[PDB]
Amino acid sequence: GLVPRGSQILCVGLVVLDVISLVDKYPKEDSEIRCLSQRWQRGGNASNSCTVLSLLGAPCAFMGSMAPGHVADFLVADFRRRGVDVSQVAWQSKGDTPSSCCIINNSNGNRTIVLHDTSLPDVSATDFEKVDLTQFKWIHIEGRNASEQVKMLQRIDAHNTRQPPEQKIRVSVEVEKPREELFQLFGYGDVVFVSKDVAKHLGFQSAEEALRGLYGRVRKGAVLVCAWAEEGADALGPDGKLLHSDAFPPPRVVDTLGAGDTFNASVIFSLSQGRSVQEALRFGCQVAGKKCGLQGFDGIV
Amino acid sequence: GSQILCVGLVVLDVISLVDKYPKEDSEIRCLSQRWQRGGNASNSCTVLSLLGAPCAFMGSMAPGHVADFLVADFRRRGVDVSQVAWQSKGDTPSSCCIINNSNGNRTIVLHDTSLPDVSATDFEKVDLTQFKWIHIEGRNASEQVKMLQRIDAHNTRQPPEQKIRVSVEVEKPREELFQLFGYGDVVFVSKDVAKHLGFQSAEEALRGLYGRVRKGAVLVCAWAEEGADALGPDGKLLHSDAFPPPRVVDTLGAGDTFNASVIFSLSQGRSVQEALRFGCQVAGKKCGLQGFDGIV
Ligand SMILES: CSc1ccc(C[C@H](C)C(=O)O)cc1Nc1nc(N2CC[C@H](N(C)C)C2)cc(C(F)F)c1C#N
Ligand SMILES: CSc1ccc(C[C@H](C)C(=O)O)cc1Nc1nc(N2CC[C@H](N(C)C)C2)cc(C(F)F)c1C#N
Repeated sequence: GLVPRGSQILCVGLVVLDVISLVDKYPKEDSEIRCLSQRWQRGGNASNSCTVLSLLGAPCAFMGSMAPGHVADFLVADFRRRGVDVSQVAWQSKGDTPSSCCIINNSNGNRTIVLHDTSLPDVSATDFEKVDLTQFKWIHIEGRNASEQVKMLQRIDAHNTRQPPEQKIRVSVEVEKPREELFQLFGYGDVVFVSKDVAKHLGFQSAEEALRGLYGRVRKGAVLVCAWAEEGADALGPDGKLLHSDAFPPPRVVDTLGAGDTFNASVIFSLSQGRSVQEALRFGCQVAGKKCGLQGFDGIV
Repeated sequence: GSQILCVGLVVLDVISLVDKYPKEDSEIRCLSQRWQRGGNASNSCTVLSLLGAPCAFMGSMAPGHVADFLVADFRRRGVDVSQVAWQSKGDTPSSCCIINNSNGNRTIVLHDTSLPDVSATDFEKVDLTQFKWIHIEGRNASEQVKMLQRIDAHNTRQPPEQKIRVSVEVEKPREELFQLFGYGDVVFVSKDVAKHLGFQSAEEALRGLYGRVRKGAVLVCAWAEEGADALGPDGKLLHSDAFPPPRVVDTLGAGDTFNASVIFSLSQGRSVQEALRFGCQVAGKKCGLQGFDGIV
């Protein structure tokens, strides 16, 4: 249907079906046990961020590879259940959409994951070149196939050079997995989200150390953001002033799966509304902190 | 009197085949993954249809994506689903099964969605004339005993040729299910129930539990690689060696393949010894294959 100009937030990245089962004790091999609870939860970083952007009230769209099948049918219906637009999905003619079986032991919180990843072709620069960029106000890219994603980012920059400052598309990039191929993406985007895992892999022990050590990698003008679980989150911009927000921990922590995605989506949402980087950091910690006290994304607003 | 009805459970099995069983708190990538229709009575319908027997499934299901996959899979195998007790609310049960490719072991994490089971009221609406054999998977014994009493009432006013043969499966070691031993012409008792009651072999289990079955009944007990045994009114213990595949890859549903194959062979007029051997033959072939494709 008709999407108004410069209204949607696009998240380019991964999607996975997690069939999560909570059990009294980890099952012994060749045995049948009944789980305490079970939920089929749609995952993936860009996918979870779309869920949160929709609940926060922002029109959003997901762009990622999916192959026709039972897993894709469940995931598409789950995207629609959360009000996410899926018209940009790169549908692959062969393969399986990723899915996993996660067993969580209630006795000690241990989590055993049996992942089924058929190495499905990622979204390419050719696929992204067919996307009409006018319907988007913000494009968030989850670091995955950096060499192709750099061409996607160069296409958005070309679009912005011939647009007034009001109609320019804001860009954010997430370097979450500690893969050396992804570190070229630091030099792209207006906002760069770096994970605690990437920071620790590169020898940084805190958000302050990570932002001071990695700011030289971002392009001129960019804001580098780093969330650090119970230690809150920090941001660093061109003025060189480190910004910080304390965490807003829930009374009881029940589920941190997707807390980083809730933080990213909430920082994007607040900045796309014209709020300052300090205000967006606080909002991101506030929404991600509330999410940690809830199972899934229901009730974050 | 042409169809074989299986009353029991249907679940969606999300099966992951792995090189070795994963250690707790680890992340492993499986060799392959598939959505397969499961449940004891449901798997028996799959095998009865592949063996060439008209069959029907009776079990609780709730509308949704899981039920749509399961109904399409039942129709794909030529299984009649007009007897399904459709519930207005809930989700059809589902499970995560990890199958070790090195030895065919299967670990099941079952999610029973507390969906209402098939009741004696639901079964009372079933026209029994179109069935020649009715197999009931032990689940809600108090209600299933009323279903079994209804079939007995039907048989009392039928000539011996038009009587419906009945089989019962006591698979889970639940004390409430042991009342079902005294019902049916064939009673299938699992190795788990036998070991729970202190029996160390199929011979011990059949001698120790035959007093629980009704007069005339045949008690059957499969014992994985040790074959299977049966005991009838004549008191003669019958045995069949297993037909193990050279490489065991998937034992999920081997017991269901055994039960369906023993029912199929007996419904064709074969002896209890012939049915025991056929059950071991088809279940043994299934252990060397992923799923039920290729068992015939
Ligand atoms: C600033 S919001 C944020 C942003 C990204 C992340 C995820 C990322 C992986 C990371 O930074 O670790 C997390 C959060 N936030 C929390 N994460 C938590 N954990 C994460 C795993 C830890 N284990 C299980 C010991 C616990 C606990 C809390 C707690 F205070 F309620 C909060 C909050 N509030
Ligand atoms: C007599 S046929 C039969 C009838 C009922 C069952 C019961 C079982 C619980 C099931 O339903 O899987 C199993 C079988 N048969 C086999 N089971 C095997 N298991 C290895 C360990 C597995 N554990 C207990 C789950 C089971 C291995 C083999 C091997 F020789 F190939 C065969 C055969 N033949």
